[PDB]
Amino acid sequence: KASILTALMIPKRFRPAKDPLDSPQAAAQFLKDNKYRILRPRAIPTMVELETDAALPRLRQMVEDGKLKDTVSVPEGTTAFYPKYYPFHKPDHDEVGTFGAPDITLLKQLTFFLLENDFPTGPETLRQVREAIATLQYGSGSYSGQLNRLLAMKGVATGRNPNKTPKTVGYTNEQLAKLLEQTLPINTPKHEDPDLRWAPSWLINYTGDLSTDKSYLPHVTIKSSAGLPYIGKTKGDTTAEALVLADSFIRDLGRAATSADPEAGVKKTITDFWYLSCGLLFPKGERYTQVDWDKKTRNIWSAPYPTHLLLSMVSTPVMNESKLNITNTQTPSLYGFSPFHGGMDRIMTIIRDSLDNDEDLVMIYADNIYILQDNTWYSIDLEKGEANCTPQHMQAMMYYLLTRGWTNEDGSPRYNPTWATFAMNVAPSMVVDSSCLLMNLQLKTYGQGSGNAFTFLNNHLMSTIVVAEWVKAGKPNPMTKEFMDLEEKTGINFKIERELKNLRETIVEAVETAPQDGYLADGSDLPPIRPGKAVELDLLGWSAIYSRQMEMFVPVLENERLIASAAYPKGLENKALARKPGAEIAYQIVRYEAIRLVGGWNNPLLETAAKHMSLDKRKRLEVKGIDVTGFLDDWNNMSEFGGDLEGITLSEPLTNQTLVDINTPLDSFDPKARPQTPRSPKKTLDEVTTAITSGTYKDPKSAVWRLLDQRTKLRVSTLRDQALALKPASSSVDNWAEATEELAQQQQLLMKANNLLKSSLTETREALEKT
Ligand SMILES: [Cl-]
Ligand SMILES: [K+]
Repeated sequence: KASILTALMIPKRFRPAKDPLDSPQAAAQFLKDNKYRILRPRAIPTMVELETDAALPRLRQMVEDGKLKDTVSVPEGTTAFYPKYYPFHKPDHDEVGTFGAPDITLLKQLTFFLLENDFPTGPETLRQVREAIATLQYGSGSYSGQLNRLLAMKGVATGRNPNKTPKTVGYTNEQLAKLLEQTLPINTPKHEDPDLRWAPSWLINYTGDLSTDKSYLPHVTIKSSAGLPYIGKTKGDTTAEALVLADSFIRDLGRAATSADPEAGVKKTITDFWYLSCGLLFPKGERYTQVDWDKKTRNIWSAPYPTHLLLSMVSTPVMNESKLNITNTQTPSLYGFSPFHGGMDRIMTIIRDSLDNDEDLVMIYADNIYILQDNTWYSIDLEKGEANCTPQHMQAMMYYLLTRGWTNEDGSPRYNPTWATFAMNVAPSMVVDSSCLLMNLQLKTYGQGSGNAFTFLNNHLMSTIVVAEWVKAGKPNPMTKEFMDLEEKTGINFKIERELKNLRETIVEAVETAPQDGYLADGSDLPPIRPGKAVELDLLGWSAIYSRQMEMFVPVLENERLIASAAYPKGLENKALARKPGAEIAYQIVRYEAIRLVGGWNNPLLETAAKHMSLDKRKRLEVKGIDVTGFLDDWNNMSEFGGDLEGITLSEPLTNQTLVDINTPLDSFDPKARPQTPRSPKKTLDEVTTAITSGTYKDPKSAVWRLLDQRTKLRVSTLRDQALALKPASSSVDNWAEATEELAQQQQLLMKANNLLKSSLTETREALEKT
């Protein structure tokens, strides 16, 4: 019985608080009070329409064939205005909808299944999912979170442990390159890949003939932001404009560098294209802690499309040929590592051999360091990695790429003076210690912009410096003050994230507790009643579980990440796909299959609930006669785990065979059969460090490499003379090696003059910030 009034008419959803910093006035005051640098704002000319065939002559046929728009929009207007970037933050105080909704259906299903099943780990799984729903929130944070994040970046860069250039730490570019030959082994780009000698649009071959139509340019995310000067546009809306701007910037830089006044010309080009150094401060979508919603929002420094393209032309041809890591090469690098297809078992074999031989082990992946020492596994992360970066760290990376990557077999460069100018003299100051845009505020970026094309490379170099210093200090244990003292030594902040004790015993336990029943145990299509002990390496987010069926370790997503993903799944995040009938149900199937595939299969309660949900959806589709195989075959793009599990289809329900197939290695593994690094093959990181400590590798032997190192010390007014010193090697003239030797000697001699010594990175930053 209820009243007529009533008759007439699970954790609660998180509602973010009102954000007091959501206005330019309040945000600017907050930053001023916290002494965060706000730049004097710079203006961008309005857009002018130009004919595509005049601006991009190489693409005339594409315009004629109606495959490319006949006009391009470029910032050449008579009036210039200050740009404004207002990102959405969801959920927010006024809007708590489907975006960032926790999976309450899964929570109810986990509860129903726990009541029917006696899984000993079942109560803890339910408790963890409920706790993650109650304490976390998937979304794009807040203006307060973004602003507080900027303060933390400034604190890392300039606070307790101010940043140090590699030169202050005690490394020359050549010494760093010797370390990188070991920690980031690289191959040269393919001989058929064009050298760094051209305007980007010249790398497009279009005639209409499908058999030959090719682009030698890097691939791009079409739906991603164009960045400045095209706020609100995607890369798909602005590819022609990006080519025009990237061609103009490289062309103007090249002409200015060899002009009668290189300093005036180079500075003018940099000032005219200032916006190529300013990133849109995009709030990153993550599973944030509800109580810290306004205290921290991670940012993506959204690089201008032309800058992204020019930087990617230097890095991607090298990196595409350099998927060299500890599982296939004798290197600490984890670059290109996959724990699938036997990857985790190769890691476990290396770990087990190190433990058996009483050897220390180090692994590096960007801002992640892994140390095995004293029967303990340590996970060390750089503290807000990007904030530690100086333009000189990126310049050392450019030096490494141009000396070890962009080089011919005879030692001649695979670049001309224009590209050496962009790469060495300008590019590091475009994305490191430059600026970002939030609302109408042009803010200083402390360190490198997170998400720029060189993020991974720059972070990897910083971890390389920390590791080289660790080796130099006699490998102090990560839990000691001697290890923590490497922060001040390097100017790089870091923290011990994980300490996995009794490693040897943990591995024995993981093998012994491996279940006899279920997936990868006896190979049935059921989870184990009692999962075995995981080796919680958190190796790029992965733990290791022993398989009795396959007689190997296999990866499972680290528990906390698995629970967070189950509690707050990412939605479809594609309005076009979402409007197609069956895309939502297909995405729901994908979400439940992917959570099982990454590790849910080994969590009995989670596997039971997720299997039931995906089977129920498939059954409904079958009865209804609705075919979604198209979406299920091309599932990768609709899943946060899509990049992790390539080459598999979700059109058939997950079985033991799916788990066998994803873990199947192409080849057997022998760690002793791994090739040595392409450069200094016989040398180890320890031998290189010993050589450096003694004063070796200060200068490269190659005159071409000496010119490139001198390029990092000489002021911009010397660019025309530096171009003349490089022209013989760059043109591969007869006797270029002897000619380069004489020119590098003449240049080293003239460098005695201190008035010629100024970082072009400082000159670039000064020209970018000019008002
Ligand atoms: Cl940031
Ligand atoms: K620092």
